[PDB]
Amino acid sequence: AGQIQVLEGLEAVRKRPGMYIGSTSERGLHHLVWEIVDNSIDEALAGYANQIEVVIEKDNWIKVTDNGRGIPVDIQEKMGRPAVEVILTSSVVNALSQDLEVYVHRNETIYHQAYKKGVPQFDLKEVGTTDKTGTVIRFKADGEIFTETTVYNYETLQQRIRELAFLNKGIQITLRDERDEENVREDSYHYE
Ligand SMILES: CCCC(=O)Nc1sccc1C(N)=O
Ligand SMILES: [Cl-]
Ligand SMILES: [Mg+2]
Repeated sequence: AGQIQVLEGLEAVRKRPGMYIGSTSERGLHHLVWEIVDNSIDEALAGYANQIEVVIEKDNWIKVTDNGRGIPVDIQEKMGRPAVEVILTSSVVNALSQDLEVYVHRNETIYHQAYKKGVPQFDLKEVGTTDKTGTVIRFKADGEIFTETTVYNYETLQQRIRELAFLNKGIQITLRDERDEENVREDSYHYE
């Protein structure tokens, strides 16, 4: 029933990414991180998260982790599908990613799903157990969309992360660049 409105949202985002993110250039690539990080910052504003970690991984995957509630997994009556899957299939970031993965820690369970260009590659599954709550999102910007550059710039991430931790007092926000195994760089911000 409601599966059809989700697929027009993806085509739209992907024909006119600019309308959603400003550009398909370097600046838009970095907007993808800001979208995901803002969700984690809302977990902390809600009172649940206090730590957010942003990692630039090998082959320019971005990994964002928070220790908030974990995205819900309960079945939605209208879609018939887990809440996380609904949430992530209307995500601009996901649409503009050749690959995206989620891990949710919730209900003493670790759940996993992956997507390409916004489309679920398999059903939500329980892959492990946990005594923490939170959410991990890893995504790789789509080279068929980001046809100029899919390489992140550390100082641009660093700059904004620091401003965000300064604005949002009490949240520990860490940035790490792991792309060169031989020289890993980390900056961790925590105000008050
Ligand atoms: C109780 C609702 C929690 C939720 O939707 N959280 C979301 S939606 C997308 C990201 C995240 C996150 N990082 O917690
Ligand atoms: Cl749940
Ligand atoms: Mg948003």
